Amino acid sequence: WGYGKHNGPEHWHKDFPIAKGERQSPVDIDTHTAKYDPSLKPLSVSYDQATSLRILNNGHAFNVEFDDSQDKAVLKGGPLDGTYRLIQFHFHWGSLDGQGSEHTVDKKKYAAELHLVHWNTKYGDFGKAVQQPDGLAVLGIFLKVGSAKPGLQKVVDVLDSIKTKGKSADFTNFDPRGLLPESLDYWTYPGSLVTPPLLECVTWIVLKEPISVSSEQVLKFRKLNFNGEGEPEELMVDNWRPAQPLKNRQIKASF
Ligand SMILES: [Zn+2]
Repeated sequence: WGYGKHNGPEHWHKDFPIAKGERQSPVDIDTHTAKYDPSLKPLSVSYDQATSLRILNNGHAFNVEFDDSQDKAVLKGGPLDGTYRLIQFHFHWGSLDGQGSEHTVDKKKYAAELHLVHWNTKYGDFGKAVQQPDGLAVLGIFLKVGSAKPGLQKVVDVLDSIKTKGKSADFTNFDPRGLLPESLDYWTYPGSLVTPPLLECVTWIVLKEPISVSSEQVLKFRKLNFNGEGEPEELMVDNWRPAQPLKNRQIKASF
């Protein structure tokens, strides 16, 4: 599987039948249709104690991994029940500024989208969590081209080091708080992972307010390779999936 012409998203259903399931992601967020839910509690993001370990290129993106052996970086409140632990964060981007995000707002596409992946600690390990309907909680944040995001530069500068698939580099003392927008207003719905196994275990939390990055920042993203070292170079661009049918599901708003 990949994002090419012959292994792209339109082909995933052959290996992952769940691809045409009932609670597939990403989706278009219709802001006129979204339901203002007053019973929705404020998000609780506790990342002061976050411990970043490394960064790796897994051939479909780059993942910043965290120490999830303890309740160090957690997400709670909002639509969630219990505590979710941050395990990694990554992005989906485009070849142009006009595309890249997974989720769309009123059909509008952003330059990229940041996914903060958390797993429900009642299940003991990520592996068990991915087997539950309430297994994961993913924080999605839109990225728009404008002014530079200072907080994101440490990640941009390390990309040289993990240009190809399978490369990883030590990445300690990275503070994820630098990537958050000012407001934590959000939309939420029941969905799935946006890449294979495309397991329908995620509670989606998409922030309303996008963060801005400079053209130079997002450009460095586009210099990445899908391919392994000493293979024909394939730039890592457009690692996003077409929006899926909401199919009855309802998108709730905290605002
Ligand atoms: Zn993602």
